[PDB]
Amino acid sequence: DEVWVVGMGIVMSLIVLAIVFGNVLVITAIAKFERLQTVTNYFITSLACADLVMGLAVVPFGAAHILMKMWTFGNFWCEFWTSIDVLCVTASIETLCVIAVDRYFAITSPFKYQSLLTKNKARVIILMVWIVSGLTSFLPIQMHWYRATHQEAINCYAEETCCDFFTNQAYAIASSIVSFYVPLVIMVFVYSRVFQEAKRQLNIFEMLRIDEGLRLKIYKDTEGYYTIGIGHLLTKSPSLNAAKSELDKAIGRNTNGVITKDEAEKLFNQDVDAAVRGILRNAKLKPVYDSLDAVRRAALINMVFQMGETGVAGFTNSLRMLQQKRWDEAAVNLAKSRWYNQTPNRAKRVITTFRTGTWDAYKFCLKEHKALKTLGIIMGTFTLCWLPFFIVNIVHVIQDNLIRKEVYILLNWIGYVNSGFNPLIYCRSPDFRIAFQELLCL
Ligand SMILES: CC(C)CCC[C@@H](C)[C@H]1CC[C@H]2[C@@H]3CC=C4C[C@@H](O)CC[C@]4(C)[C@H]3CC[C@]12C
Ligand SMILES: CC(C)CCC[C@@H](C)[C@H]1CC[C@H]2[C@@H]3CC=C4C[C@@H](O)CC[C@]4(C)[C@H]3CC[C@]12C
Ligand SMILES: CC(C)CCC[C@@H](C)[C@H]1CC[C@H]2[C@@H]3CC=C4C[C@@H](O)CC[C@]4(C)[C@H]3CC[C@]12C
Ligand SMILES: OC[C@H]1O[C@H](O[C@H]2[C@H](O)[C@@H](O)[C@H](O)O[C@@H]2CO)[C@H](O)[C@@H](O)[C@@H]1O
Ligand SMILES: CC(C)NC[C@H](O)COc1cccc2[nH]c3ccccc3c12
Ligand SMILES: *C(=O)CCCCCCCCCCCCCCC
Repeated sequence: DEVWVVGMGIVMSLIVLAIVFGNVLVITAIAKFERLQTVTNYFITSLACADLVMGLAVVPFGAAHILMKMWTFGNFWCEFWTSIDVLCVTASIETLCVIAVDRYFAITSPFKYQSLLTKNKARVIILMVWIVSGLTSFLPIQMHWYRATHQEAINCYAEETCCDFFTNQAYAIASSIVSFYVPLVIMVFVYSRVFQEAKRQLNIFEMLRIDEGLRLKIYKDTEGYYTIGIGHLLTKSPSLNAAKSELDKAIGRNTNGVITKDEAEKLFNQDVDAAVRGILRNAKLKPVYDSLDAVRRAALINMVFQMGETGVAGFTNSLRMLQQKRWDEAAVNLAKSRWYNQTPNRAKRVITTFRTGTWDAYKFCLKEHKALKTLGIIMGTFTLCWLPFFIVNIVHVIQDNLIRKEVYILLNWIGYVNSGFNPLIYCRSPDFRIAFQELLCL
């Protein structure tokens, strides 16, 4: 009973520690490593700063309030502490909203995956975000627009040991809509179209990129022959210069064995043309290919890339079942191949593609798409932590006191605790994980 408040104190103290530690680690990693200095990571800094202020200025005094069962920091700090609280929550959802919009234009840009913003313009945005949040949060609280007019609230306002957030319904509705719901709805809508667009960008180039790997330097394939890009054979000759000679010939310049990713895509597309042509000539492969849809045509091409035409024509039973759109039966047979035994992961995705006729097997495989997922998790996690609390806001406007006071406080703390989640989610990123490892004397 009094023992538990020490124990509750310990837990809340660990929460405060976790928020401050992780977010300082995030802020440090971005500031210290030049690799992590992207426009996206500038917003992550704004997001991490808001969470940090929560862990320092907001959460500790909220904890003391609950443990001590009263406000011991006076009326001025109460209004100020309340203003900071609201600001940080407003700033976070606005920043998240900016990231989603930024990511949208980056992915729909001809110059792909980089922002339409210079590093300075991005900073201006961040500053503007904090200012708008400040205007939205600090102004109404210090102007006393939020206050309710009934007596009980007036007692609490006047009382120096009472810090309760009593509000008039006009504020409760308008504030929670402008601060939270509006940037929420935008963020959810916009980023959902970010996902669609990323899913759109999956094609045979990405498929072979994932299944085979893209090499910018001249390398030797398993057979010892010189190759480059996505399994593009340059020459069977043992001389390197000839492979370079062949490469320069195909590319159209002096490469010295190194090409760009886009040049590799030219070569790959160049190869695909030959791969399709050979398939249409092959008597055993043409009927299957004619019958197949575009997606499954890519899966077959993927196999011809790996095995050659002769190898693929070996699956006589699987080919006939594919031709008859008996996908599952074709999958059972393809699983029993030498091909599945040697490279099971690649075979699994190709076979799965044959089953569904979709790209749902080459999904969040690209490093860039995994990054989009991490940002998705950040947004989702925030939504789920704060939405219940913010629903109750509106619920009590309709009909007040519908929900117990301890429940409302608890939901707020689920919202508070969110500030500690983001640094942990960033460990999904390989770059952040490596940045963290260096920073922790590991
Ligand atoms: C309102 C009081 C209590 C807290 C002040 C809010 C602070 C944390 C806000 C105010 C202006 C913000 C910044 C505005 C400009 C940028 C530049 C960018 O490269 C990193 C983030 C950064 C630096 C912002 C995050 C942190 C920031 C400094
Ligand atoms: C206002 C009280 C309650 C909290 C203290 C605010 C501190 C933690 C905030 C306010 C201004 C912030 C900074 C503003 C400028 C940037 C530059 C950026 O490249 C790294 C983070 C950094 C250095 C911020 C980190 C922390 C920071 C110093
Ligand atoms: C009031 C309470 C929350 C203050 C607690 C401050 C703690 C969280 C601060 C104070 C000193 C900080 C550390 C100082 C030493 C380093 C090494 C650096 O390369 C990365 C950050 C790191 C690991 C800091 C992490 C957190 C840290 C331990
Ligand atoms: O057989 C047609 C394609 O073969 C090469 O690419 C293969 C390579 O032979 C093989 O060692 C490896 O396992 O797979 C790659 C592709 O996944 C050619 O040089 C391509 O241009 C041909 O289309
Ligand atoms: C202990 C209390 C003070 N903490 C409130 C939440 O942490 C933050 O709640 C909000 C954040 C941003 C805008 C907001 N408008 C509101 C209207 C009513 C209640 C909370 C909020 C609110
Ligand atoms: C490598 O980066 C890991 C070793 C870093 C050790 C730094 C020691 C920090 C001591 C923290 C004590 C501060 C407590 C502050 C409480 C208010």
